[PDB]
Amino acid sequence: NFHDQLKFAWLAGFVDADGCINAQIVSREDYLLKYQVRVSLTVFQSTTQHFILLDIQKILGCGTVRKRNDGMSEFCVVGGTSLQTTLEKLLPYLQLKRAQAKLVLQIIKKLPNTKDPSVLMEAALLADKVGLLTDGKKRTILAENVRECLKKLGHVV
Amino acid sequence: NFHDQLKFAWLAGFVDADGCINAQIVSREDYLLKYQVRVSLTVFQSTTQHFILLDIQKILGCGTVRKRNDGMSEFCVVGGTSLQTTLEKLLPYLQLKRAQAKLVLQIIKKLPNTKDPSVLMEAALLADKVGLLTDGKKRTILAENVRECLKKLGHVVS
DNA sequence: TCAGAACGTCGTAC
DNA sequence: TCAGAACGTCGTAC
DNA sequence: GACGTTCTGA
DNA sequence: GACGTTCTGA
Ligand SMILES: [Mn+2]
Ligand SMILES: [Mn+2]
Ligand SMILES: [Mn+2]
Repeated sequence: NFHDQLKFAWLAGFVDADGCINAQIVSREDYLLKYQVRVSLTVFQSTTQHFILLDIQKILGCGTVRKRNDGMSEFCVVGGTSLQTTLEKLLPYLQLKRAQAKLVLQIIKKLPNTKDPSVLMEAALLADKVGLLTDGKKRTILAENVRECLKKLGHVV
Repeated sequence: NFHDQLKFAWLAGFVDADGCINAQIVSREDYLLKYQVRVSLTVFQSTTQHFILLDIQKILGCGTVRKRNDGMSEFCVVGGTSLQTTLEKLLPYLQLKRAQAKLVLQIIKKLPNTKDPSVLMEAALLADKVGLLTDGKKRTILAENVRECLKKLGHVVS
């Protein structure tokens, strides 16, 4: 479709401006390795224009829409399966966050093998590099925290 | 052609998200009617990605790029001639600010006749309606201020 | 007299 | 054990 | 925008 | 994001 491509180009613009493509290290207490590398695309817009997020969901065919308790609404695609598809669709039109996407795509390749501490460690190191591209200030959970935990768990990386 | 349409669709997204399509009432002390109705599209981005605003300028073929003194940069197209061409390219793809664009396009029609006080008043009333679509809290120059000034100046309007 | 170029900063929607 | 769905809020880039 | 956290269930 | 103001020149 030249029509679907018109949609994605518009969405890339929106994402480039009011979106977030991210990899984070999230604490998971019942993981044997204690950490997940979570990947996501998020789109933010005031709840006053909530509908646009649903329109984005319709365009992509996946993802969730929620309302935050502060007047904001969010669209999120989280997880390797749905996200890889989403990013491949936007990849040709992204101008500001293409690096974030290329990196996340590198992480998604490793995700099915994150039970191996070495692979997890690589995913985590890649997450850190995505953090360096975002506006974020509160990034506390880092690759070093994974490496110190893994070592404490008796693993070798 | 289609490549251009992809560029415009993307720009519309970027405008829908981090842009501003607006109409304002600006005081002009040396105007006969004391006021102008200024129409504009603006794109905002941190100076860290200053390059993208230059990219937009290249895409549209007009408009200015400046750096503000707070780490922000802006791309701006101000004025009827450049703006109308600009809005018409984005208009099919705008999804959040199409109303602002359509209203500004109504205002652009009137601008070559804003020497007439009643036409200025129409554009000023229309600008007021664009201000209702924006997120601004700071707008203090409204249609009512033009109406009172024009009356003071000896003109007849309503 | 016009009016864009360029500017400086508040409030909140990212 | 996994990990998305849904959530709550800080700092600033709109 | 971009984090960290809690809920839910495969 | 979206204002109101100052510089510049047609
Ligand atoms: Mn932005
Ligand atoms: Mn926005
Ligand atoms: Mn924004």
